[PDB]
Amino acid sequence: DGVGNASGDWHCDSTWMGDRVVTKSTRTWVLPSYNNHQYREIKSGSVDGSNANAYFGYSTPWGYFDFNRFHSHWSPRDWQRLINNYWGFRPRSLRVKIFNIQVKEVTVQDSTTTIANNLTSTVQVFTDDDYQLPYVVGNGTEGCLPAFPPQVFTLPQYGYATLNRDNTENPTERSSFFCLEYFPSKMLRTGNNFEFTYNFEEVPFHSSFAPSQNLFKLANPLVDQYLYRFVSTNNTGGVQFNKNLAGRYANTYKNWFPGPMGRTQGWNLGSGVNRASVSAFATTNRMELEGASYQVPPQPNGMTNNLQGSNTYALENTMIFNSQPANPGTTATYLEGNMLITSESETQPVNRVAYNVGGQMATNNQSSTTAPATGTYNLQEIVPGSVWMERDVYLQGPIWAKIPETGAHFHPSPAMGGFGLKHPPPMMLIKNTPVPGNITSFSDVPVSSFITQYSTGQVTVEMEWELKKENSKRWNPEIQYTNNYNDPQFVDFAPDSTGEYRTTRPIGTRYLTRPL
Amino acid sequence: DGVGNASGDWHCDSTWMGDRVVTKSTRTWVLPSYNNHQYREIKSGSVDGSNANAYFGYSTPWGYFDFNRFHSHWSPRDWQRLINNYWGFRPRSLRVKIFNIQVKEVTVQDSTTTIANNLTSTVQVFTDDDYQLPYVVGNGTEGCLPAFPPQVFTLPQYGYATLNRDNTENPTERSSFFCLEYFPSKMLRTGNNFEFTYNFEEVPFHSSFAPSQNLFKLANPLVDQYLYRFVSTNNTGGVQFNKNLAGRYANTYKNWFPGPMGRTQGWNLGSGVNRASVSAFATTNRMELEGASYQVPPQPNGMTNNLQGSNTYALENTMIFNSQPANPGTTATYLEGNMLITSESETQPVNRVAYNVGGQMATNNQSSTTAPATGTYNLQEIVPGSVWMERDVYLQGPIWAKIPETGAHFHPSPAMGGFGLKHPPPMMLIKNTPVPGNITSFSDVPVSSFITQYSTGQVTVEMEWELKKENSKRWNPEIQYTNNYNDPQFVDFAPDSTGEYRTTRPIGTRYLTRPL
Amino acid sequence: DGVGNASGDWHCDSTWMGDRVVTKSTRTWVLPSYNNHQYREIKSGSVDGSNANAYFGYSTPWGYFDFNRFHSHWSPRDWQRLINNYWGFRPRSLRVKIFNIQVKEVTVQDSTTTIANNLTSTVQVFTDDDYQLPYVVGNGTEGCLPAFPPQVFTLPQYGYATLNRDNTENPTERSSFFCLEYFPSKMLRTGNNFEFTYNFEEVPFHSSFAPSQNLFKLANPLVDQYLYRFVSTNNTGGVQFNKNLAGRYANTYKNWFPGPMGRTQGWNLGSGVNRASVSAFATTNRMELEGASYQVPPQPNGMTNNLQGSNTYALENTMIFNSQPANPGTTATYLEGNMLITSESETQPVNRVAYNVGGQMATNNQSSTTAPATGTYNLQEIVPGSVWMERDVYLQGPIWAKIPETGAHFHPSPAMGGFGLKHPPPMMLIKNTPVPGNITSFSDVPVSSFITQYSTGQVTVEMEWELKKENSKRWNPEIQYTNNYNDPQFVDFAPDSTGEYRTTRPIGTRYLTRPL
Repeated sequence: DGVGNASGDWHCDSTWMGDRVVTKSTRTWVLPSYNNHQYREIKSGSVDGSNANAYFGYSTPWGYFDFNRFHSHWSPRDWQRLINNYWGFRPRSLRVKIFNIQVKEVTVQDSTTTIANNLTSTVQVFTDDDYQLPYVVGNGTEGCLPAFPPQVFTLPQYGYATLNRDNTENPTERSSFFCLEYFPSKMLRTGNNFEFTYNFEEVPFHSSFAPSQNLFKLANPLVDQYLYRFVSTNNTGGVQFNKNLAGRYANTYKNWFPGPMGRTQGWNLGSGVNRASVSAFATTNRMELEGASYQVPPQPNGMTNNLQGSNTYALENTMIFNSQPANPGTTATYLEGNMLITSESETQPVNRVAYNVGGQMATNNQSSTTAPATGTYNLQEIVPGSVWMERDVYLQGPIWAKIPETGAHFHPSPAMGGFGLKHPPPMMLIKNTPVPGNITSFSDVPVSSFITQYSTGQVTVEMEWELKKENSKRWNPEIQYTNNYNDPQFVDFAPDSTGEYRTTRPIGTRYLTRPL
Repeated sequence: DGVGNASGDWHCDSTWMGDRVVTKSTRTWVLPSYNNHQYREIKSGSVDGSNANAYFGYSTPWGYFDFNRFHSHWSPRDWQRLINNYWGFRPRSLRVKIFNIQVKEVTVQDSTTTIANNLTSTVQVFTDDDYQLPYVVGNGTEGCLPAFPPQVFTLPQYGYATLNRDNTENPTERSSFFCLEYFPSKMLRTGNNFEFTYNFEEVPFHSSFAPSQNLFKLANPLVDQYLYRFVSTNNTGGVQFNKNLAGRYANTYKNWFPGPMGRTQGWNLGSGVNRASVSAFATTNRMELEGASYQVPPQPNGMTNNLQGSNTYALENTMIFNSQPANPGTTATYLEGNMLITSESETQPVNRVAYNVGGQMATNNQSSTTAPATGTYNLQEIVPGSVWMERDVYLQGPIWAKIPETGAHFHPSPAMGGFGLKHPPPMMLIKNTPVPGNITSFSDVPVSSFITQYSTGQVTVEMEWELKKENSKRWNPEIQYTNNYNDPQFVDFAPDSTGEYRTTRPIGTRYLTRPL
Repeated sequence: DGVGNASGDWHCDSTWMGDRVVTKSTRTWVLPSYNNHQYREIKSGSVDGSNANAYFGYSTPWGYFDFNRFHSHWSPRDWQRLINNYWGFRPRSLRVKIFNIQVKEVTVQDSTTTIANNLTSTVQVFTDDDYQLPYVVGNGTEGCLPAFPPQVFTLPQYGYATLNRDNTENPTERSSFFCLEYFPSKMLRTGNNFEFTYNFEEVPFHSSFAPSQNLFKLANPLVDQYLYRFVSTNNTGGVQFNKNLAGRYANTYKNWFPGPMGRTQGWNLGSGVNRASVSAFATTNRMELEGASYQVPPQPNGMTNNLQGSNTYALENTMIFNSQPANPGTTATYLEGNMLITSESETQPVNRVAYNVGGQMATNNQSSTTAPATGTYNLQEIVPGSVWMERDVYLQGPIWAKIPETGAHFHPSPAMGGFGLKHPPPMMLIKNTPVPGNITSFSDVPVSSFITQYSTGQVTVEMEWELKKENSKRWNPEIQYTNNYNDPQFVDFAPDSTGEYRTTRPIGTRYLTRPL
């Protein structure tokens, strides 16, 4: 109500209630006045050698809230209690509240910055709940609610890239400009707040279980099939058959088949024997899209890398994360030790690997002059009767994504991971309202001389999750995530001497097992 | 409600109501923004020569309220009316209120500190009422509500020490990190307040009476016992007996026995004849605990020191206090005159002393070649039928303590003194919410450049105490605490020329007597 | 009702319902007619060199049901879901049913055993629910419901050892004989069953959490104590003091102390450097009890062995199990690899170790001719203010035990582990009723010529357990039990090529952590 009255409390709890959990999470944000309160037309040409990077777009003076990562809601213990006890989870509800807003005036006079504040400047927030803006949230960008609650993060500047012309920087006649002050906002002073609720649509549970049984080994090895296989041909042209025996799985008949595949290059981590002095951009997996050719990591769902205890990964197919956040616009060459290299190892009984071929088809029609030839294929798409296992979600990883507004789509699982929503959580845009300076005379040109200012405040996000409870009759103990460290020099998922929150390793979700 | 309206009054009264007393106490506090609003990993090795001092832990940017001393609630007169009229007291209720919060911005520009204030910055308070944090309150640390009401105290920085590995500074896999912004707080501006109530659980009354009768002298010295004692043996092997006479207490049969004991070293105060040039750390009483060996002062309840008018104390077994508060991290070598050396002299009819042996057992089996031998023991633990007298509480001393969350414990009286609570009064954590500076561009690294600020305000604590009234038929006058000073140069428990509140001597609670 | 009608179904399910779980478990048993249907007076002298082993007792023709092990109710997966999610469990109810009884006549004629059956022979069962018999169940003996449900176990023969005279085999006048046919039984034919219910009394939860914080390190390492310690003495006799600093835990004042202790010998497992050619029976920990001296493994609660990653254990203080069951009356010398050696490693922040001393007391009274001496003690019993951590329960370990019917006891936690019940689950005695042979004439001597026969059947036991749910705000992932094997040659807690259920390692219950 007033300036000397808090407009919201710090809620950062987490209440497990049966097959239901709410995870409140309050963080503190800073909004710099981006672009000095005006729109800019940003563009670029063929940088990094490729004309893929040429874009046309607009950068706004708006910041936005991007809590589309799992660590923004889950502590590493509450994540551990999730991934070791439940076979699924999905979001149900969402409740965001921006509160305790305070706006500061920085005045640089005589080499002395003076950060005062006014009780009069406003901050306008709106929520794009009709999806009329480019939804830039679910695309794996920075600027999120941090993993650690007393970290104060800055809000990322809202920009978007529209259509360009002929892979150049120049616009096209179909490229549109969206003014964000053409949306009804809510101008908030230092005693006002912004509540907002959201109910998720029915999405499937994230299948957070490892396969406890191979896909091609679903028959029992005791009784043998009543189906015969072609084995050979005699000295004449006549065919011969044998019974499909019990333990032999390389030749039984199968009901179900693995998912999609596209063969990627396999690179050795760890000890490693790799090719030396490699500039691997011209040999990676491209996917041309009306013009230029784009790298597409990670490749679509239905594959895996890192079989089991193998140092070979498919680095084109994995979700490499960093241990700490980095400076925006860095060119440092990181190594295997610095980065959190994701392994989808557990999904190998269902998914084919990415650094090998899937199988082989026929090449020629046989005759008594022509022996039958085969040939390995590097990519196989959807076949009727396929079954795959989607990409695992991680603590340091995205929660949802938006399906594009095209007419058609197939099986909307995001390739990076998470949930494919049709109407995702709306993008909370926020900016500082501009305050003019010392205008003494009238001029028809708009004001360019504003009071420089930022604004800070807190925000809370209350998620709600529906759990799929574990119902297994497995006898022996399962593998579960544990805090195993051979006398470390530091506690992990906890600060250090400086105060830097330190995450050493990624945390998956497939730890419990389940028979096919 | 608003900034120009006080959100709480100064209550510092004390209302004696029958067998019930409420002691309100308002103080004024200052909260420095510790660690510049971020967590730190603190650690240390084997300092002071001993690997006992090696710890691993975290220091928070939170301050806390620690009113766990008796002088924070009791004036020296209201304490005197307590200790001279009542045989017991225990806490019943508790009511804490933080009010009149105001937060100041210090700006050091051109060698000129300018302490302004904003009406917009918040302060978040929560109360750990589920005991999910390390309860660092009841362990005899500084930073309390002062003994004197117009003293303005600063809030102590909340830190805790978790498990370390192999007596080094390095962490272990079982050492946990608690983020305190993961608790639901209450962000308070300059017009808001924080009320909180608490009801104590049923604890025993503090037995605030001296024994008016010895424990081994509970028979009357007029009639003699109907029980005989072994006295000697004749020139043959035959045993002989005598009757237990009336006045003789060194050989009657006893029903009850003293409490626990561990023999400590006895050091002479006053005039004194002590060992010279002593480095007494290698000769003190250690108690090894999974690794290193810790000094444990004071040793557990059931002993005493300073018999009666003896300059010999057990300095390992007493509660030495200071006359005035000291600078944090001092290495001054204080003397007997500066310090308030506690004497548990009055509990000598029940408790054995600490600088002597308790008794003697048998050493050998006797025969007609072997005379019976004895041997003095230096420590005797709980025996069925024991009775002891717990440590006295003092005006300058702790009120409660928390029992640890292990499965088992025996007789939870804190060795330092006071009340052993299972669910103690919850620890009121409080910090300044961080205000960012002049962030002009987006970066994914968290904000490290905050506006430096502190916040002050008042706090009141209303205790409630249940009294055990004195019901004695003693004829002669009892000893009571009195203001006896042979024409002092200053009034005691009152300020001086500078304005320093001066306490010269400790004040016990056992002044009235009571027969066993 | 009839012989061609099953009198009970196979229930071996396990239903997790909130903070409550029922574990049904059906096994199949065989009852040999022990002693050929008559009582025997069994006795022994000082075998194995020690007169401790001399006993006097009686062996009955009764078998009994002994489901007092945790694997008899918990599959290794249902045990894993318990020990990784809950901070406690205790039994609430019990329901035993003996059903599908069938009794077989073996007839050895002309070197040809012919196992027929009659529909007429009975089997009598009763339940000792007034505790009038010696309760031989809770003492860690064989003959239990197996860990694996399709294992068919035989019922152990009920015997007991009464008082003997002067450590010989001869009886005493106070040694009593209990006839078990003097109890009202229930004679069951092949169409009858025996239902029985039992409600447990309120026992404490098993504290199934590791300490996440040391006992002597409960102060925070940031603020320092308001209590001073004796440090040394100057060149004169005068004492000197220092403040207890913050990080230093070897010299702060403590509120709580570890539990009981008796120093045992420490033997190195693993790589190991041990004494060679050892006959360690004359150097172990004995406890003399009215006559002879008994080994007492494991020593009472409040200690530990195996600090952390140390090959040294206290083999006198641990619960060594076997991988497979063994033949009754074996003398094989097993090794470290064959046996399941229990480690109580996680209870080291609270419990002192068993292969070291606990601390040191004072030895002499100091003076200026006598320096202060100390001395390490090997055993310390209950001290007021103690806190310990009881022995962990295991999957291959006992559930309950009976407190003896003496007048007094202290803290009835069984030293082997589990629950100390005053009225334990009653001992289900069962025997074959005797069937006489071909008696053709009258004689006053009783019949010694019976039809040799055994009887088999199924039994189910339905336990009910109350769970103490995990409520922690820990951030980082906890250590949990997992199925970790570096490509084993066999699945563990599962059969092998022969069909032998193979357990390789013991499973504890303290996996989650909890602050003190």
